Amino acid sequence: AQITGRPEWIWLALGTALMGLGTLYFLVKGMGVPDAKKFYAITTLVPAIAFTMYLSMLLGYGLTMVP
Repeated sequence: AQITGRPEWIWLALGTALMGLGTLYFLVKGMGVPDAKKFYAITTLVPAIAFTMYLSMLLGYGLTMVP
């Protein structure tokens, strides 16, 4: 879809925002108010990694990050 059928950049931005808030929320849960500490950390950094990847992606193209 070189004709840009949809703003995947915006969709990515939204997805990154969601993932970000998700990571923060997960960290809050981890803070306090199943297998290993490492596993739990990764599980709590699931949204953190997702956000990082999405941020790197949007940055790669330079659409939302570089309007």
